[PDB]
Amino acid sequence: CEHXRWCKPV
Ligand SMILES: [Re]
Repeated sequence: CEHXRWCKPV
């Protein structure tokens, strides 16, 4: 993302 992460099932 931008210093992190979200893009994943749950
Ligand atoms: Re993400």
